[PDB]
Amino acid sequence: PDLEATLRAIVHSATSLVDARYGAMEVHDRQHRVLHFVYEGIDEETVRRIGHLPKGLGVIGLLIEDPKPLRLDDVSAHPASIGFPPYHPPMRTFLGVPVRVRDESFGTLYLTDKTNGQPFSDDDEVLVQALAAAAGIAVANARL
Amino acid sequence: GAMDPDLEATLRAIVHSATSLVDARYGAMEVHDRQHRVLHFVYEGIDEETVRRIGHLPKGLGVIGLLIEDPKPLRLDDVSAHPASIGFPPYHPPMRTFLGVPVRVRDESFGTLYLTDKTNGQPFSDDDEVLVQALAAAAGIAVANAR
Ligand code: HEM
Ligand code: HEM
Ligand SMILES: [C-]#N
Ligand SMILES: [C-]#N
Ligand SMILES: [Ca+2]
Repeated sequence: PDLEATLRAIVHSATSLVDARYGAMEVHDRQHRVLHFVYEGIDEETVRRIGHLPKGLGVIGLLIEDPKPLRLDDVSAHPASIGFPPYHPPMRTFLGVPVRVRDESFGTLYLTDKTNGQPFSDDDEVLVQALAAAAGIAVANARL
Repeated sequence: GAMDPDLEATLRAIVHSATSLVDARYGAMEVHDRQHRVLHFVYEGIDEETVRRIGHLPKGLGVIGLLIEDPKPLRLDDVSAHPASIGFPPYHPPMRTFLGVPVRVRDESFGTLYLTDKTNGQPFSDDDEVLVQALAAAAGIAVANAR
C-alpha cells in the first residue's frame, strides 16, 4: 500500500472536486519533519526551478501549529504569511484543513486559486475536510 | 460491533458532502464484507421518527443488491421501475431519481454510495456521477485503510 500515491490521489480529487488550480498535501512527524509532500497543478519543470521543498512555514506553519480549517481571499495578505520562494507560481485564494484522526493531526490539505476567481465556499471547505479525513486514516494506518 | 469511530466519522462526512454537492434529498452508504453481507449503514436526510417507523435496516437487496453484485455507477430516473427493484419497505420515503456508485479500490469493492431525489426535480447529471465517484473512491481509501 503506497501511502505517497494514496495521498496524491486524495490531492488530485480535492483539486478537481472544488475546482482549484493548485492543490498540495504536507505530512509531518511530531518533530515537524516533512514526511510527505504531494501536489497537483504544477509542471515538473516549475517544481525543479522552485528547488527546495516547503518546510511548513508561514500560513501552513500556522495550521500545523493550530490545526483547523482556514480560508483566505488572499493568502499573501495574512499577517503570518512568509511569501512564495523564487520561481513559485503566484497564488491568491486559499483553503487549508488538517489531515487527521480524532487522536492526532498529521498534515494539512490545501488548495489555492479556485478557477472562478472566487474565494472557496463553505461547501468546498466541508468537502475537503471529508477527503482530508480519508487521508488521515491512511496516515494513521501507516504509523500504527 | 461499532465501526471504528474515525472511519465512521469519515464515511458520514463523505455521505454528507456527496448529498450537498449533487443536491440530493437523501444520501446513504452501505459497507459489506467479501461475501457481500451488509455490515454497516449510514444515511442522511431522514428524520429520527421516520427511521423509527421504518424499523429494519436494509439487507442489500433490490437495486442496491444489484450494485453490490455488479459494482459500477448507476443512474435511474425512477428507481422503483428498475427490474431488480424490490420496492420500499413500510414508512420509507418514496424515492424516484437515483445515483449509486461503488465504494472501492483497484482490487476490491467494499460498499455503495447512493443518492436520491435531486432537489431540482431532475435526474442526476454526468457531472454528478463523476464527482460522487471521486467521493466514493475516497471512502474506499478510508475503508481499505481503517482495515
Ligand atoms: C501545486 C501545489 C502548491 C500549493 C497549493 C502551494 C501553496 C503555497 C502557499 C500558499 C505558500 C505561501 C505560504 C505563506 O505565504 O505563508 C507556499 C510557499 C512555499 N512553497 Fe508552495 N505550493 C505548491 C507547490 C509547491 C512546490 C511543488 C514546492 C517545491 C517543491 C513548493 C515550495 C514552497 C516553499 C519552499 C514555500 C515557503 C514556505 C515553506 O517552506 O513552508 N510549493 N506554497
Ligand atoms: C436516507 C437515505 C436512504 C436512501 C438514499 C435510501 C434508498 C433506498 C432505495 C432507492 C431503495 C429501493 C431499492 C429497490 O427498490 O430495489 C431502498 C430500499 C430499502 N430501504 Fe432505504 N434509503 C435510505 C434510508 C433508509 C433507512 C434509514 C432505512 C431503515 C431505517 C432503510 C431501509 C430500507 C430497506 C429495508 C429497503 C429494502 C431493500 C433492502 O433491504 O436493502 N432505508 N432504499
Ligand atoms: C507549499 N507548500
Ligand atoms: C436503503 N438502503
Ligand atoms: Ca448546489
